[PDB]
Amino acid sequence: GGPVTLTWWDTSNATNEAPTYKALVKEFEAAHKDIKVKYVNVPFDQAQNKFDTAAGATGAPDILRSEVGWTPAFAKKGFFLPLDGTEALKDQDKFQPSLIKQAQYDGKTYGVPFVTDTLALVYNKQLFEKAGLTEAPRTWDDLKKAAATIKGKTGVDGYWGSTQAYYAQSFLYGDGTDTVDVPAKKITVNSPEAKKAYGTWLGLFDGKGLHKADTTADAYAHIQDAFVNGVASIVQGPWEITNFYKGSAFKDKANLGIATVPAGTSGKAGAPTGGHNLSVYAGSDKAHQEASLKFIEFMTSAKSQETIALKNSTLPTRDDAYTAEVKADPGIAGYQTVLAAARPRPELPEYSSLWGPLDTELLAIAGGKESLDKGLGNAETAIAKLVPDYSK
Ligand SMILES: OC[C@H]1O[C@H](O[C@H]2[C@H](O)[C@@H](O)[C@@H](O)O[C@@H]2CO)[C@H](O)[C@@H](O)[C@@H]1O
Repeated sequence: GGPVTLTWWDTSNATNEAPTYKALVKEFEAAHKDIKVKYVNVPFDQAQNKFDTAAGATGAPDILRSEVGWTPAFAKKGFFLPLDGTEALKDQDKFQPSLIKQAQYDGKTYGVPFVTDTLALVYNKQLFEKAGLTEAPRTWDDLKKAAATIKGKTGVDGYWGSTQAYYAQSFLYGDGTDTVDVPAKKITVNSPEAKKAYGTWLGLFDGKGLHKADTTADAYAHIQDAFVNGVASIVQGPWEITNFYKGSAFKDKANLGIATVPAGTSGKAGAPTGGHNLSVYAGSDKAHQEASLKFIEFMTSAKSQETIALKNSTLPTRDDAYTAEVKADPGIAGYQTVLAAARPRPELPEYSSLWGPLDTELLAIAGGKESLDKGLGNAETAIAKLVPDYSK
């Protein structure tokens, strides 16, 4: 009869975010001797499928850094334990209520808001200043023109957009639409507004200053390597702030300009809301569940979140965690303003599963393998399988 051996499957950045969390794991083990936590970093791309496999069978973890979109999905699948009336939610009033709504499923909370974020048009102030530009482009049409001016002046590419569906979601919000209509229940991916929205996204690869699409699976890493070293601007979240400062372009932290994503035909801009929630596995024995409820209370404390914000530059979920040290950081202050345009996700557990087919079909459209209506038509049929309550 020794201590309780827990296992936390972390999905954060292994270089920037993991060291900060590995330090908090030791702080909990130092204060609580009867509990031991086994740190395991699982790549984000594989974390959803790996947990879905393990949760039903054996080798499942006790705690999981679940994404805000996977929490209602795994809560629907019965893998997560409900945290209503537990020591993990002792400070339920301190968190943002909108983030507690994302963790909820069928009127019951299955996760504790750990971190939060949204995409934002990050840019290089030196290259924009050298190109005779003061402010960031307000619309997608201004971004196309701004890139050609930056290319003509400096000779560096003005913009390199991501081929992924999560990043392409900002265009649907820009043109006044979404992937699906939940109240009416209908697939709006092959609709008038989506065809135009994706048409604008597809148009941002071709042009002077605009970098062409990359069909590789690791395209994401090329977009960081380019922007960190010095491409003029990209659409990215706050989790790469620490990664940006490591590069040669952003030695000066003030050089990193953070503006809201440009708007479309709707007038106002829009970006997808994200983040992660800590959630306990229901199949674990009652001993490990009680020990895990204590870990989440500590990990989502005012002290821990305030520390995490200073190290990782990620936005805390608690309102009390925003001190002057946190507000003084350029990154956090810059992303708190763009958070105004972050569109919350609707009450649909399969909403995140809809990006799966889109990531495949959009990479075909961007790569020049299929036409625009070809891929969107296939995505509309592939989406209908995962959610047949629409129809098209
Ligand atoms: O790709 C969409 C995805 O982006 C963000 O996920 C990050 C996350 O901050 C960390 O786990 C990081 O280490 O890697 C992920 C890479 O995507 C958002 O946090 C997430 O909501 C969104 O689905």
